[PDB]
Amino acid sequence: SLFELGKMILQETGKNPAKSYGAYGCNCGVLGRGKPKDATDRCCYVHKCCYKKLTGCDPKKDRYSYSWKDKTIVCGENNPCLKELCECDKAVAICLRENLGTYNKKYRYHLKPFCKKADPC
Amino acid sequence: SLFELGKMILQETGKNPAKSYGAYGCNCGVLGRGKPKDATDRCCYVHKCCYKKLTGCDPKKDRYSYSWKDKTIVCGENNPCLKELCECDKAVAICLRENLGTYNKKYRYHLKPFCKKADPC
Ligand SMILES: *CC(=O)c1ccc(Br)cc1
Ligand SMILES: *CC(=O)c1ccc(Br)cc1
Repeated sequence: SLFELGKMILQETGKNPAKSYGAYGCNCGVLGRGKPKDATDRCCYVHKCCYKKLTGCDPKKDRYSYSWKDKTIVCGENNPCLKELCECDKAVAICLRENLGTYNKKYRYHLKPFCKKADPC
Repeated sequence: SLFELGKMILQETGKNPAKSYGAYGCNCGVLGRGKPKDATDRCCYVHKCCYKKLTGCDPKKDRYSYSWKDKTIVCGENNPCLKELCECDKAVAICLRENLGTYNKKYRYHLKPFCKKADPC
């Protein structure tokens, strides 16, 4: 669920999720996958692809449990889809953090036209 | 679609739609709707309800035609759902613009903290 996704991003990056990622490049935010602008955008690209692997669970709103253990994201079990949904979220949060160095604000506000077809996930 | 929408919003309000509305209050932005925090938020509220009454087309992805004439959003003919969609969008753009004076960043990059809940659209 968006609420834990955002929270994980906050915990990992220390950044306001909605704002830094809400509309970022072609993949971070509303809509679907697009050709990534940079490493950050990629994270979200991979994240949406991860979201496809899911069936059963609803990523946008399905709640799941996870804890912040030693500044690490750890979700407890929730069941198949929910758990791997968390892992999707955890992955993107870490990925956004790992890529803060190339984070580029010009990609922060949003425009999609430039977002060419995305390769198969 | 959201392009038509963000764009109408930019034309009417002059503000970056994602930045100013992408996450605002309980209704401006991502997924669900809640207890309108101010006129602005309420605008997105009505808008979502407007989206929900819609049938036959997809408000997020469905493209439609409209033009900016005499600084007014004129919904192109398209089809009834697309047209309705366009009117939903035009209506929210205008409303956001109409409530720019009461717009408070406080609610921007809002995490959906203590947003009451959905009140039947
Ligand atoms: C899947 C992903 O990275 C993402 C980022 C921002 C928003 Br809003 C939704 C999804
Ligand atoms: C309905 C509405 O105003 C709105 C604004 C931004 C986003 Br993202 C979605 C919906």
